[PDB]
Amino acid sequence: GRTAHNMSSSSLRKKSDLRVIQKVPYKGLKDFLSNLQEVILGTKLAILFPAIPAAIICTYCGVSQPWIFGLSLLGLTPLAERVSFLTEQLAFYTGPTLGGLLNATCGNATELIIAILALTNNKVAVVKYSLLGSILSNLLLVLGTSLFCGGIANIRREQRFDRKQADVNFFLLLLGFLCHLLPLLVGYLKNGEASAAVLSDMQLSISRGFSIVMLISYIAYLVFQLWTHRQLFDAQETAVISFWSGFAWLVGMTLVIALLSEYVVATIEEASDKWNLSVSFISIILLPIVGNAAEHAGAVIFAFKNKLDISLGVALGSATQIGLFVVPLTIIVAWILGINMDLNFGPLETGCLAVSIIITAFTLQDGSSHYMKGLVLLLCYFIIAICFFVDKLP
Amino acid sequence: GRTAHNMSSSSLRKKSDLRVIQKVPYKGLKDFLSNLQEVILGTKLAILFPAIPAAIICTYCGVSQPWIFGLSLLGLTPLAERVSFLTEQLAFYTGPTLGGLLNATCGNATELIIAILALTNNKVAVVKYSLLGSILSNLLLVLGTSLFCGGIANIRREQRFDRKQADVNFFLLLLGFLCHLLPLLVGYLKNGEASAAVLSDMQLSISRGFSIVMLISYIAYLVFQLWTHRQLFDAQETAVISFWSGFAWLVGMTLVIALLSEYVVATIEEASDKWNLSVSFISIILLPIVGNAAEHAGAVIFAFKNKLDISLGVALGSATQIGLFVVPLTIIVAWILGINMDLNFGPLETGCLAVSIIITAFTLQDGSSHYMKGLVLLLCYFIIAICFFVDKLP
Amino acid sequence: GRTAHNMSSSSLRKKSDLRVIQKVPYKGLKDFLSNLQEVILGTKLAILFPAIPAAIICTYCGVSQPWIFGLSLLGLTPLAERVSFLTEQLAFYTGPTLGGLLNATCGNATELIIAILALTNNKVAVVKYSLLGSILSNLLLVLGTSLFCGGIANIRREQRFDRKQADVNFFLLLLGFLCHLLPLLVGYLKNGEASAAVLSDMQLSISRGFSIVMLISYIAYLVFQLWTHRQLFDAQETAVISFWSGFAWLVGMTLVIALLSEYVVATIEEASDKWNLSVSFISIILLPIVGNAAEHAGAVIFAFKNKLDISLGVALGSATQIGLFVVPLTIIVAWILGINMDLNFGPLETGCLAVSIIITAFTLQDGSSHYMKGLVLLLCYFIIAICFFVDKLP
Repeated sequence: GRTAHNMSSSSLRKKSDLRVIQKVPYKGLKDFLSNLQEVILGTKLAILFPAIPAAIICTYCGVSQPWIFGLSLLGLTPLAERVSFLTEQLAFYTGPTLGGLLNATCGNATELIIAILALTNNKVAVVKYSLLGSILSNLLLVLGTSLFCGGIANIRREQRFDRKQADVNFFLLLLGFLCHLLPLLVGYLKNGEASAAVLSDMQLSISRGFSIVMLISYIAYLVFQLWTHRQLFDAQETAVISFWSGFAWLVGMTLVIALLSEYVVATIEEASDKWNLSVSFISIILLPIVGNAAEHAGAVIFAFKNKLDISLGVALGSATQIGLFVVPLTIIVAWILGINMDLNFGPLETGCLAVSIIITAFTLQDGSSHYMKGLVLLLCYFIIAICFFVDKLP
Repeated sequence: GRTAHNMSSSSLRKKSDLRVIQKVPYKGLKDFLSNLQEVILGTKLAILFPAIPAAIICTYCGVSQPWIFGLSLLGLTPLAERVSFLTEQLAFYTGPTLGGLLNATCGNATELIIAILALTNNKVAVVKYSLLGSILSNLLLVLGTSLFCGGIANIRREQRFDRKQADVNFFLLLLGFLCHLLPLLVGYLKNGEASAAVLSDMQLSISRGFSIVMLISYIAYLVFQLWTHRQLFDAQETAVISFWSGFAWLVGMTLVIALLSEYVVATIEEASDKWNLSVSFISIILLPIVGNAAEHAGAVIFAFKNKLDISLGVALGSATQIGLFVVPLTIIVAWILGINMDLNFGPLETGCLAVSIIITAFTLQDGSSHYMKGLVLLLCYFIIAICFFVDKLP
Repeated sequence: GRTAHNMSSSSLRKKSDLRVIQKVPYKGLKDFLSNLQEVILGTKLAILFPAIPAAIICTYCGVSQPWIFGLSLLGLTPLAERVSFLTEQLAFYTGPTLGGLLNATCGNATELIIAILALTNNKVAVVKYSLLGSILSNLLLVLGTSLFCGGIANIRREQRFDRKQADVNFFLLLLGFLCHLLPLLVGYLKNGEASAAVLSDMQLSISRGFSIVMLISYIAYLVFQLWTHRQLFDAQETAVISFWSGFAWLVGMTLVIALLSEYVVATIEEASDKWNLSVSFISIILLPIVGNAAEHAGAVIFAFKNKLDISLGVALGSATQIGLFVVPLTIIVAWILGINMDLNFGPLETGCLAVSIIITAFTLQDGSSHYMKGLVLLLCYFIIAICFFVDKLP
């Protein structure tokens, strides 16, 4: 049996069989050209790989920073797909339990490296928008496109899913919303004869005590999902690359993601001036699209097959990891380094997170779906996108 | 098959058969006295028709403005019933699909003409209270009286409804609540070093971009309700007036509604002083009672018959039209004329709209009902009515 | 048939049969030593009864106030259990209907006497925290420990409850939340050119008009629960003490609770300084633990027996009585005496009450349970406890 993310990781794989240059005339370079054809050429997004050496040469030549920022997003779009592919090529050699533990802590690898490299460069605002923008993308854009495109193709058939597997995710997202609401309400307590230095050290001290509780709720979620109630999770039912070759490519792709994520962070303020876009719009709308490349194109294919237990397991499972594992890990790392970071996102950002959890919880509680459920979730994503397009706050 | 509003439009009809003055001694004036008896005398609210010529004569004689405002509400109470009756006397000559399109854009005719005539006379506050007061009336007063009066008469029987027909309405009302919450939160961003002229042009510019998205969500709702999923809407199953006579009375009643709606708008500030009532209380409590005259007395009769699919189709269907067709149409008309109008209702008004959608969504999600569900919705309407009675804000 | 609280009141009873000192050698003092062994020694919390005469002697000797406050909480912990035991020893002599009326108005006896004795001593803040802390304790701590400890012991069996008996409680808690939200939003209307004396008399005047509506919704709840829909409430199925002996002990225990509740109120400000704890933390966390002694240890035992209709009837039934009978009764008593008290708890307290009702309503709407539902409700209680531990607001 496979997990819900093993099924959806091989959705953009293209079978590449040259068998003319490599197979027949060669005798010695047979294994080296087989690993290279499988990993590099073996995808549907292989036209974006020349954007990786283009951004490195433009860095060491002196091209202006809006050109580097444009090419370093097209480079990370196939790299986030290969890392989310080579991990499931290790799950055949490790098993569905241990493979589900490497997938639960390294599923969102691009959203994790950006949120740390922007944290160490004192850009705490860019950390907060990109982590919020990855929760709203999975709840509204990835989930809305699945129920709308899979609801027009299957308009004459019957569409059902299991409620009990997806209700655990909305319980944890409401525990995470409480950890964002309460630092926001402390900052509106200025009537209590306390200065600005008193209210700011209270927001920082409760946000660091909340992050320990949020990590305990995610460790217990993994025991639920992998061992105690596995029976409703492996209801979905071979590796090509050898193990020690697949371990070497995974270290190689991670250093190139961590290299191109430095170009995104260092060239985001000047790319905002020359494009006349706010820094809040680029970080919350455009930048989470790079990470959700194979999850977004893997939950839609399993909606045309009317398997809506896989579309919900990818969309809701990746938003619980951002909200309760990647957000409270950033607070603990800032606790060690000594950087003032709390769970206060803002009044306009908390109100968008509140409605997005409530409208998703009412949509998915009868166990059936049609195309009108998936359109309301799309149009709520454009309302959020118009609001941060206009909000050019200097 | 009929719609849910065809069944509930003929609920206040009284059969008037004189057959002494008209039928026997006359020979020539037979058709003219038959249309006049059917339309004018053929209702249960025919004692309120002398209030229409009384308000016109008191206008041209010089009677003080609190007398004109009292009589111009009693005049519009049978006129809103005749327009909501003569349209369904055109649905027998047009069909259930085309007749459902004329009913979906002209169902709330009194709330539409008041909201435009008050807009062109620079009374933007009276527009915002009367459109909010028509959503809260349908969700709490019309829906609460149905489930309470139909839950005492049927206390020994079993009361059920179809959830899937009514869940589409609560998805759109949560999309509409997001378009009211976000202009409210921009006005609390005064910490971002922006003046009052900067925050006010941001509220106006996002409210005009939201209104295009709100109209697209209602056009797709009509395709859902009339053509794709008609099968759950015509589950409910002859015209008297000729077609070209019924078209002539519909133009005549609309001009008299548009005449008496001018008297309501022009005499609402002095009627507030002489009665010692706030302008917010008259517009949000008393004034939506005039429009919901046949919907309120048509959803209760079909609760004594234990047909709760018709009580929900009238109450929830008329609150989606106000919230997503009549509210965003007023923003587009003010965009053309050049009147500064946004979707900001206020902090006390948005908090009442938020709880009224949540408590109605939890009440109607098991598919059954009893009298205790309908009493909580009534007592939440009196809590809102006490709050705006005391709030006399100069 | 018994109620849901008759079953859970005798959960801490210990059978005490000496039969050596009393029974054999004595002939005259047989009935007096039988009532004394049944009431005093007949419990599992009988080691805390020496804390009652210790707090009285330390009062009349001159011991410092942090010592009296510590002993007067250990005294009230078995006294709240005996009063919640001797009332059900009167229900066998009165019946399940009249006995359910004495239990519905005297179930929370310790939270009622503290909220009045602190009201008459001008400590209105201590009244508002202890009444909020008894709603949050029953929804999160009592209900979360039941579903977690009864979900590990019954992990191989099937856990179900009846939704329709518990959905009435969440309808009334949302009617009560609206009565707390609207006085909070009037205090943020400072832009309307009104002074501080105008906004404060508007909060007081609507809070006294809301309390009449909240009491009418609870009287109708008792008619629902006891007479009209009793059939779903007595689905659960002998007294030892004579009636006129049990009436005499009930008057005696009430005067000692009302005596030790004076020591808690008079020694709470100096016990806050010498312990370096805020007055908000003691009143909202530590002090409601004293009242929920037999309800908390009576809903867990019936979760090991897989009878989750009794665990929900005790937890949710005691939070509706606090929120809609004990909170609006305190406003009416302050209306008579002339003490300025409204339903404004505060911005940080209203946001905790809002999320606690929503996360409890989504958890209990499929009719089944497991251990992961009960852990999220526990960890939401610690997030609230960390927030008021740090909030030391002078």
